[PDB]
Amino acid sequence: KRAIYPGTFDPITNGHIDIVTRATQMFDHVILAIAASPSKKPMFTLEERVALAQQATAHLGNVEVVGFSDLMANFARNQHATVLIRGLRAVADFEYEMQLAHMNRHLMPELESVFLMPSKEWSFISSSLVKEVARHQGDVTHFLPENVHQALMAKLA
Amino acid sequence: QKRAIYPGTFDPITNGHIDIVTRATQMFDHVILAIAASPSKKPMFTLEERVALAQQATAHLGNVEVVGFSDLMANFARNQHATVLIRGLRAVADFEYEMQLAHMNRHLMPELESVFLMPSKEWSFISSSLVKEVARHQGDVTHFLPENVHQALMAKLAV
Amino acid sequence: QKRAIYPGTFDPITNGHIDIVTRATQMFDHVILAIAASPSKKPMFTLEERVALAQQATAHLGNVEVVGFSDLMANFARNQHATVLIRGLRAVADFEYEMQLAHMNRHLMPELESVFLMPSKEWSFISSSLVKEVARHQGDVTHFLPENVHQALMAKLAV
Amino acid sequence: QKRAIYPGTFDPITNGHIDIVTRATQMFDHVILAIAASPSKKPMFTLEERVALAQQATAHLGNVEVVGFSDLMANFARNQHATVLIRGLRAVADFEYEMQLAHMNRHLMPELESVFLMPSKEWSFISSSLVKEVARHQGDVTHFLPENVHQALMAKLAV
Amino acid sequence: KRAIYPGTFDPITNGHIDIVTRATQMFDHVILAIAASPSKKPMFTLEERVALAQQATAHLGNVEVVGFSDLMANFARNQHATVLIRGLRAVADFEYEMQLAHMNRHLMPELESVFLMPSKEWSFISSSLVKEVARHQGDVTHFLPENVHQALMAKLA
Amino acid sequence: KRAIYPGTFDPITNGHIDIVTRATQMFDHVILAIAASPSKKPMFTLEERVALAQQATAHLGNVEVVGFSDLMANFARNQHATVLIRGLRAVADFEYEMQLAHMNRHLMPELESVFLMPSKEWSFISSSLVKEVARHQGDVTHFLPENVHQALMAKLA
Ligand SMILES: C=Cc1cncn1[C@@H]1c2ccccc2C(=O)OC1(C)C
Ligand SMILES: C=Cc1cncn1[C@@H]1c2ccccc2C(=O)OC1(C)C
Ligand SMILES: C=Cc1cncn1[C@@H]1c2ccccc2C(=O)OC1(C)C
Ligand SMILES: [K+]
Ligand SMILES: [K+]
Ligand SMILES: [K+]
Repeated sequence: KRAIYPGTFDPITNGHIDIVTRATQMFDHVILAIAASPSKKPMFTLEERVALAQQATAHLGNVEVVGFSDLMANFARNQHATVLIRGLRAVADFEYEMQLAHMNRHLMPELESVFLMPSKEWSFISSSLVKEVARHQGDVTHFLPENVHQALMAKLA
Repeated sequence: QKRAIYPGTFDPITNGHIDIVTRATQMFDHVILAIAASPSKKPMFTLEERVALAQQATAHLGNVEVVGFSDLMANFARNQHATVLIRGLRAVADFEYEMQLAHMNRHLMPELESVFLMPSKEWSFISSSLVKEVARHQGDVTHFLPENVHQALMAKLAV
Repeated sequence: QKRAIYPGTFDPITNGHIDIVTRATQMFDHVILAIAASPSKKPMFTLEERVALAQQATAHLGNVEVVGFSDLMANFARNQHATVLIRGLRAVADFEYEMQLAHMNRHLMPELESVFLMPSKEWSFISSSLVKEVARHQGDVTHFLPENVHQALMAKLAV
Repeated sequence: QKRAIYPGTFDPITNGHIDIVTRATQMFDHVILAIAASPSKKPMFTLEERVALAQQATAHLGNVEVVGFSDLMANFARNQHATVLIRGLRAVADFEYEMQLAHMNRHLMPELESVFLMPSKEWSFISSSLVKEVARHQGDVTHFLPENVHQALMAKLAV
Repeated sequence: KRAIYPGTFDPITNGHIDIVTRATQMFDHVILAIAASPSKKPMFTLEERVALAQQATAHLGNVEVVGFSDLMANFARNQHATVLIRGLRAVADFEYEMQLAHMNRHLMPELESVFLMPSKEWSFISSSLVKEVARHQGDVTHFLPENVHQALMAKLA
Repeated sequence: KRAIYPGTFDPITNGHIDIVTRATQMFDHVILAIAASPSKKPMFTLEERVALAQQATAHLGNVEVVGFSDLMANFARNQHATVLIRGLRAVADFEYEMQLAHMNRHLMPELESVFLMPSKEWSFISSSLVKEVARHQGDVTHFLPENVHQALMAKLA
């Protein structure tokens, strides 16, 4: 049983770590798939984001971090995944996640989207929010893996 | 080896509910469709009727076990050695209640993980409540129900 | 030639409801304000009282016909040769229920099209429920009701 | 000099409610925790029980006065010379009802300003309703309640 | 009775066709009005979008496709329309549609906004979503008129 | 008792005037704090926005208009404020305001976020909406202070 947790992870946060850890307690192999998402003008390069996530997830034995620029449905097929994992935060993410999952269902009917709910600790953060706080030299230590907080400060210097 | 519970009132089970258990059977080894007595909700069908309707409507699914329960849902999942809790996600108003509910279940049973599945567009606007409402007012609900459930619902409304 | 039905409980009719039918009379040739008995809701006013209050409060509108009905709303719209179904949109929680409702009505009567009108900012936060709640607790609701309806509501609460 | 009222059913008071009054005591000179009888809601605890539980659970707060009231909330705030109306904001479904409610209170008492405080993440998914539901079904609710309230809730459910 | 269905239509989708078809069963003349919307950086030019929509709607006798860069209220007056049609998809579109309709009511009180609900088939697609799927060479045949799908592939080649 | 009403105010609207006026009836001193927000590409410069807001609020004795580019929590501390005021319009603003307030609570626990509700009159406008209407030469007289409407037309000429 193979599941994919896709996202921009720009950068990966403790909310993302929360979700991927719950996915490893539930599925045999989880692929943390980092979308290139160049339309989003990500702060970190795909190679940067893959490196940050690999280091931030190394203590989790059954997580494989991979970058990709493909269509999600094609990449899920090529990875032999039948489960797509997405974290559910708020009502505005939810409605977009539904359009997404229905689109992914259209493109790959046997690829099933499942939504996990993060801990309350991370229920109000996002990559975007942490980055804006860090641009104003605010403390984001609590929201990020050490390697990621270390790298985020270096990139904003 | 992964044991998943899909709990609910199933008053009666609908094609949306069938959609959800069928997707859950494709992900987990054993799925327990747990029918809560929910005496608080004053159900149209008895718990045995709901179990019977749910059993025959899921009978073609090899790894579904239809079971009733009157315990607190977390207390039942613990006793069933279930680690996955299945919930179907319809609209945003379901979402907000599901979130409170899942945080409560996590407090009560941290090792029980709540999982949200998404129904087909076909069933994304029906509920047991609405279907019953339409049938109480002589509206056609055949499209939303298993055949065995449509006959029990028709038979129940004649009297 | 276009026949539109605006159904609801109207328990009692409010200035928000008047806002909606008045905008509907500017778009369609004949508007049927259909008062559902909604015995399920245990209404404060009787169906004849609601019809009477609604008739006089809409009497200045030439193409409004106030009618009661106890059928399923789609069954009534079919028999009235109505092809437009008017619903007033208040807030997002109305929206989610209106969407399920309209998909149900489309299943039951495809040729009946559901249309959503938007009330004035003035009435975008009132409902029959809230107005009644405030008046049961001796609050001023004069601003939200037609004069004839405010007197029936005052008279109904004295006893 | 600023007098603030925090009204509600408090059936029973929870740690979310304590969170809100405690933040309100840090902003306003005197906070009135107003316990509405809400006979409409068929409360689990009597009004005197709710006042007593709320008094001891807030007793460490110097500028909190726990008071019961059966008037319309605006009528009570007027008589208490309160100009700030405290409401706790949980999720989006609370928001939509709070907005209608606050516009109503502004109509009834323009000089009473509604203020929305945000609870801790800890209590952002609990309510009196859900806690009671879990405890009626033999679930652990110790984490969500003041100690004095957990004993009254345990004692109330034994019989 | 004259109604306007305005939008960016970048490009027009089967959801848009759904809504405009329902409007023609309800009103005598419907003007599918394509807003230039240069703030949105549309993928297709206004002339491209007007051509695509004209061809995609030709089988509907009482639809007139027009482009415009005016203020909506002025354009509705100049077209002798008293009805503004908008399709309602999700909760996040809804709140914006309300600010819009109230603004349009302020500018032209007799111009009434009416909201139609698309079929479940199109309740989870958008121009944006289809375009992103097509950028990754995903099948969007089901969501578009043939001429529009044909043109969307050519523009992404 | 010192409260801060922060925002982009690009430009300040009658909804903003509504909220700040309610804050002055409730707190002793209100600081209308204008965030530089260069990520938003504001139409008016920070100096322009501060000038517009000062003039638009001059009749309110206990409002001090200030611009800032700092972290909100640091600026609130430096102004000796313990109250952060935000206006609540719709469900989509609400969820973002929660992530914000929880972030600000993390950074400054004693800085309490409080939400005021504007009048129905301004419950459907935004700086963004007014600006788009003014770009199409639409009447925005009703939504803005005179000095701000006067300046908005000049900037769009
Ligand atoms: C980012 C996560 C994701 C999950 N599902 C799809 N996505 C993306 C997406 C968005 C919208 C349309 C298509 C796609 C797509 O096919 O791939 C993407 C990975 C780029
Ligand atoms: C795109 C559809 C639409 C429907 N109603 C208005 N719009 C647009 C708009 C958005 C926001 C403010 C003003 C306007 C406006 O006046 O015209 C636009 C056509 C550009
Ligand atoms: C604009 C109002 C505001 C209120 N609270 C914070 N903000 C902004 C913000 C957004 C997101 C992350 C950090 C911040 C921040 O620290 O300062 C900003 C002023 C730039
Ligand atoms: K998340
Ligand atoms: K649409
Ligand atoms: K505002």
